[PDB]
Amino acid sequence: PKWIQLNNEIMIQKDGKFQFDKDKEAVHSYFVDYINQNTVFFHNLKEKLDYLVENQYYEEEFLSLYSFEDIKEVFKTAYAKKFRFPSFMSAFKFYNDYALKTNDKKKILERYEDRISIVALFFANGDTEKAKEYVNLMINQEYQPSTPTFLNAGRKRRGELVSCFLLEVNDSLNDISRAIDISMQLSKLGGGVSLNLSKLRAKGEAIKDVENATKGVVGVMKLLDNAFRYASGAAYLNIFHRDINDFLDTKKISADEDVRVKTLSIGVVIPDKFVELAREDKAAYVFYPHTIYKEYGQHMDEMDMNEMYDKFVDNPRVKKEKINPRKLLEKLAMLRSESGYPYIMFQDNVNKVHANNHISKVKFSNLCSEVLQASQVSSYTDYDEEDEIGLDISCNLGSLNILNVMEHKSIEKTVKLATDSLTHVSETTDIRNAPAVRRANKAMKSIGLGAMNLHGYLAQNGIAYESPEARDFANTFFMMVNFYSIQRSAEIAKEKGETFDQYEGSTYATGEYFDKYVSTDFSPKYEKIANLFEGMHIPTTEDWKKLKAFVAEHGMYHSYRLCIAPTGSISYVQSSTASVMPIMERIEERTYGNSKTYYPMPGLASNNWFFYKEAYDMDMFKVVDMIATIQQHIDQGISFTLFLKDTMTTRDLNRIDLYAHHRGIKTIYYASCLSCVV
Amino acid sequence: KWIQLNNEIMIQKDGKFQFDKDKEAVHSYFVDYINQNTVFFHNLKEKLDYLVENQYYEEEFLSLYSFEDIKEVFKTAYAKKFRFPSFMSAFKFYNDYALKTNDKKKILERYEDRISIVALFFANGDTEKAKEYVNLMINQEYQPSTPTFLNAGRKRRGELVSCFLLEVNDSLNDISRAIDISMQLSKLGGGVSLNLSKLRAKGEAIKDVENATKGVVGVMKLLDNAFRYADQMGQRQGSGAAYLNIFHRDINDFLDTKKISAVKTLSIGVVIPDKFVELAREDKAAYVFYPHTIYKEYGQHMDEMDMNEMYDKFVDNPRVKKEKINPRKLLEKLAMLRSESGYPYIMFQDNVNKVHANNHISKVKFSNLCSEVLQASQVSSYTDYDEEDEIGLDISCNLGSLNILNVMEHKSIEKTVKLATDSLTHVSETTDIRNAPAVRRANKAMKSIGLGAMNLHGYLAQNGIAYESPEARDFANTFFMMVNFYSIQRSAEIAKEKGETFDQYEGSTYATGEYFDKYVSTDFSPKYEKIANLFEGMHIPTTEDWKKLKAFVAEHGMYHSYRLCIAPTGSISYVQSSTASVMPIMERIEEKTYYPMPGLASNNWFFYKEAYDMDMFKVVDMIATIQQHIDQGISFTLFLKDTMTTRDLNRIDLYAHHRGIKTIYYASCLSCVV
Ligand SMILES: Cc1cn([C@H]2C[C@H](O)[C@@H](COP(=O)(O)OP(=O)(O)OP(=O)(O)O)O2)c(=O)[nH]c1=O
Ligand SMILES: Cc1cn([C@H]2C[C@H](O)[C@@H](COP(=O)(O)OP(=O)(O)OP(=O)(O)O)O2)c(=O)[nH]c1=O
Ligand SMILES: Nc1ncnc2c1ncn2[C@@H]1O[C@H](COP(=O)(O)OP(=O)(O)O)[C@@H](O)[C@H]1O
Ligand SMILES: Nc1ncnc2c1ncn2[C@@H]1O[C@H](COP(=O)(O)OP(=O)(O)O)[C@@H](O)[C@H]1O
Ligand SMILES: [Mg+2]
Ligand SMILES: [Mg+2]
Repeated sequence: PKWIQLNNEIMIQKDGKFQFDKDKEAVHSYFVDYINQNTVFFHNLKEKLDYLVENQYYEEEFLSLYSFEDIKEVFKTAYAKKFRFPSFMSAFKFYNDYALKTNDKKKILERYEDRISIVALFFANGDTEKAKEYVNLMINQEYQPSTPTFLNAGRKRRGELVSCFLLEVNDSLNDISRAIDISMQLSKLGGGVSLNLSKLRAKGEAIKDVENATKGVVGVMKLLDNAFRYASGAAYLNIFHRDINDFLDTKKISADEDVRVKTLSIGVVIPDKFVELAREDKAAYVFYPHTIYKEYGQHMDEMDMNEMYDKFVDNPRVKKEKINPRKLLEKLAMLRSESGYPYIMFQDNVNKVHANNHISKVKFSNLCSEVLQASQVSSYTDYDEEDEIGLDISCNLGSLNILNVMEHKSIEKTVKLATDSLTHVSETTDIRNAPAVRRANKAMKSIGLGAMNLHGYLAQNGIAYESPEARDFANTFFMMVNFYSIQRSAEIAKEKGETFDQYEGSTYATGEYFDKYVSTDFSPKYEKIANLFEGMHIPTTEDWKKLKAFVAEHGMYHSYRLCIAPTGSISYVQSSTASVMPIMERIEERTYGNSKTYYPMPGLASNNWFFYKEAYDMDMFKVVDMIATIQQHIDQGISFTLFLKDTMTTRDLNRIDLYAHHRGIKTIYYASCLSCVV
Repeated sequence: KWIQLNNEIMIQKDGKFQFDKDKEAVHSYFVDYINQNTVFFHNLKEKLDYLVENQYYEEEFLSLYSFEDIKEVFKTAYAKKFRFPSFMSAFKFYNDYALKTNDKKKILERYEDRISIVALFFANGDTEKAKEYVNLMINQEYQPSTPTFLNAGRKRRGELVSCFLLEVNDSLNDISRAIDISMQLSKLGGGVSLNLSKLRAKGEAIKDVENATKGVVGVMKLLDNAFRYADQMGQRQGSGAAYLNIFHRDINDFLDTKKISAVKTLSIGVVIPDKFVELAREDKAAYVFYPHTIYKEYGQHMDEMDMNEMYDKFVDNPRVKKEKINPRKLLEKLAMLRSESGYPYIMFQDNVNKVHANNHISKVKFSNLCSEVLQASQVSSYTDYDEEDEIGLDISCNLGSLNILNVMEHKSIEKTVKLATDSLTHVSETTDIRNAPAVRRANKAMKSIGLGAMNLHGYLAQNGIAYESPEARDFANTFFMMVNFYSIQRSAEIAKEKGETFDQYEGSTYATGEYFDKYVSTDFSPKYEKIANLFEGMHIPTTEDWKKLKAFVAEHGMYHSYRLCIAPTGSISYVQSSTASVMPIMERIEEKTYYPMPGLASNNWFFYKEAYDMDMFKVVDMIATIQQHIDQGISFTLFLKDTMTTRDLNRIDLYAHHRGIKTIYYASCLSCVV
């Protein structure tokens, strides 16, 4: 092939440097000589849209809200910008993973600008003017909806626009069977399911009269394992659950094969009491949760372990087991070193700053440890009896492109317009066969707006990832994202005239959420960073006082608004570095069918090679500082992968773990998440 | 000590075994042990109050009787000084049935106590019927099934039925529900058999996407883990079964999950209609079908259509997808797999439905864990969460067996079957199982019971009759004809007493009269004079009697959709001092504890011929002769010698099929035995 030959000329050194400028000709040799030759061209858009509608690719019910004169302008608004892919891989990933091919998969029916216009039309819901705003937002590459939303919007044979779910499992056979079903019902829809197993009683607990008969959390994982294989799942366990060790032992590569679940990623929920016990090397006790329920009438998973730990240890009716917390903490380091996960969640770093503890304290997370929301377990009763439908969690995700948002000075416009997009995706998803998910989506209206291209933007403006100026930039940037996200949530609250259920008891309504912003200023401390926000207003401490009073009068429409998820193949389309993380490689080498493909990180030039420092060469404690400073202005979580070298002892890894907990990190794991990325 | 007396049976003296030494061993078991470990009470009231106050017995059923009556019923049980004739007969009762204390260190319940509580539970307040129930069980004329006999009248009660049959529809919603129902029933200690014949095969379409289904095998693996999770909370009872019609495309992959060199704890059954046998006999190629392509074409499930009428049409319809296989190879494959695993249970579907009375409800499509219950069923449709489901008809097995020997000793064929039918009817009306809607609906609508029999070989050998003789079949033909006669009569008597009939009875062959064509034209009085003399003092119904019963049923209807089925007899066969079910005995003495067959002496040693020495073709003749008068099925285990080729095994299958055998397999079923 020809376009491959031009891309590989990057590695052919000329004058002592790589031929980065050879990728522009490789992507040019890709649009010519292939994809332009394989687009079944139409004479007019009307001929184009009618074929796509008559032959049943696009849904008809949403084009029916627009007059055709408007649809042509929206499509004209997309091509109006002469958009050119800067890299070969950036166009390769779109026209192979996103563009709509024909049913016989031999012709390209959709190009960029087509996907964007259809998506924009779907978002606007009939508003021709907003559909053009959505086009410009995505064609300037300021905002990028998640893969399930970007790919499946407006199509027939629709995959759900949500592809990430969190379930609560109650402690009964009835609830386990339902959780098995809901997992398959959601898995077939292309979504990832993460289940909290901490309310299930441990191995060797009682079943009514018989005293030693429960198979524990492990047995339910084997049921869930087969269920996901039939139709990527995850299971979180609180670290004080007795089965925590057997929970971790199903993921050793050397597992007994008869107990090894193979399609379940695992997560571990750790409250502060465990960190304190590990720090002082004294013996710790894990508990049989049903003895807690039998005694206190409440789920151990719903009580404050920081207040109840000593009481459980001293209650003789509570059954306990002695463990070594340092050995268990080192063990979490090895399994993460061996599988990337268990995803670690510092439970009290989430709820210290949680706005909706009146609904519930956050108890677990999703497949990549970014979604952190309240939840209430259901109780699916017998057949003839009514069930109690609680609140599960749905992940409506999307990320801004930090680079292009700064180039266009559109922090307010992009965040507020993206919020409308996520709110529309939430109101259009109506999932059946998963009742607690469905009830929670209409009641909580939670969205997850993220960001990407932090490292690419910093390296393209002469700023190092580990530098104090970088942290100073992120501190101001995400403070503005949080500002306008809250502002848009309150603006939507008055337009619609309602708030998310039980908002009256949130810290948004009581004002506690704004204590930090009305007392502390977040304008950049370095003048070099201040010059980056030229031409756009930095909200002052007086602005936050005004927003707090405005929210106090009209309320919030969303219970949760921001979360920073990983960016899968779409990061290539956006010509962006992955998520808010540092880059792993300056140039990537991938083997796609008898051909070597090279993709230098976006914007990588010979004059910024120093600034594209690879993550494995970085100080992970300084990386923790960066993620902690961003988490200050993210109400949910941030997917954080530690990039570790092989030559690190178990004391070095726990020192990084303990440090992250100290700085207030909510979630962490090392470096399956396909359904739950942007 | 009592073991030393029992083992003295095998110390041969005078050239023979010491069979009368078991009489002394059982005496040495009641003294020096169980009397030393039986909680003595001063009065019956002190006993009954302790058992009720300390929450062993339920109070709500003893509250229907005045204590003067309860004392009389208990007095009626001890009135017959009942003694176990063998050591094992009492050993199995006081270890598997008698109610021990909560700490398992003392025996709170003896025989006559268990019999009376069960009898009191059955009669539901009728003191006089409670005495009839006592006499019936203390004479050992009838024996309720293990789940009914063990758990009756207790607190923290286990279900009186422990055997279920499920239909599975072809959707994810229905598979999830079937997974749940299997676990919901297994935790209750029951065995559940699921019909998988409506599930689409591997490589069929899921809506738009082509070649995307995992087939029945993937559903078997989900059910497999489901039974392993819910094992009755530590009772080692992960007993499930899965049936597949042989014309299902996945039939080969279905059988391959049970090869030792491969899912475990899932028994399999194969439903074979006449068309498949015909194709194999004439060495013609056979076609298996993708069931969903049949559904898309004809709107009906392939499992609900007549393959003998539709086969050629299926083969010719180009919109129906088929696959060619060798039926001769598949029969040999069924022969070896049965020889190595006991199952696949084989069901000759057309031998079941030829004589089925309720084909208007459905043709029988599968069976239970041991191939005895054969009843109509209708698939449910478990829809989405916010939509209402459609509840079809599953199957429940309320089992019980009469003791053929003692029924002949008491000349009580009519009294026992009618009274046992009353007991099984009460079990059906007191079982209200939640988490299994179609099971619950069908039990109230169909009211199907399964009365069996045991001690057929033990009775024949104690009257100088060989199992393989024509006189044995002549006895079996006449005896079970009477069971079927008085069972139908009692079923019609209850229909008139209660004034109602089982749902859609009006369209059964009982109502149209076709059911009685054989009995009103052909006589079933014994042909051999030796056999006729055994029924002295008892009336053998003539063709004129059947005419009267047929007209009586036509006016009052039938209360039970199904009445008779001969299930295996588990550990309770020891308590009844009886040979297992209607099968021949496998060994004269079992092995350390030794148990000689009931009544086995040196003067009838010839008649206690061991089953592996018998001609299985003659055994088929015996089972075919009984099946004439059983409306459901008979659990039939072939007893095969090692020196039998896979071609020898197929000859037995085809013969049994020709002779009208309904179900067959080689030689677990614990939840579905009596
Ligand atoms: C969802 C799913 C179904 N199946 C099987 C199980 C059922 O036997 C069969 C029917 O599934 P259904 O749940 O009925 O699927 P559907 O109703 O969306 O589509 P259709 O119009 O074809 O009915 O497909 C799988 O094998 N894997 C799967 O992931
Ligand atoms: C039925 C059953 C349950 N379990 C486990 C799953 C659940 O986590 C736990 C609770 O089962 P449950 O369905 O709640 O049992 P129960 O309600 O009859 O009794 P209890 O009053 O104790 O709730 O037991 C098994 O491990 N094996 C089994 O067979
Ligand atoms: N970098 C690019 N990104 C996207 N499409 C491109 C690119 N370069 C060329 N094309 C495709 O080729 C067409 C124009 O071809 P070409 O002569 O290479 O470029 P231009 O006319 O912009 O100078 C565009 O309309 C588009 O379909
Ligand atoms: N074979 C047996 N079957 C049943 N009960 C027996 C048997 N042997 C002994 N018993 C029990 O042990 C008690 C003691 O028996 P024993 O005194 O020898 O005979 P009996 O009471 O008939 O004169 C009996 O009353 C009975 O409760
Ligand atoms: Mg419970
Ligand atoms: Mg369907």
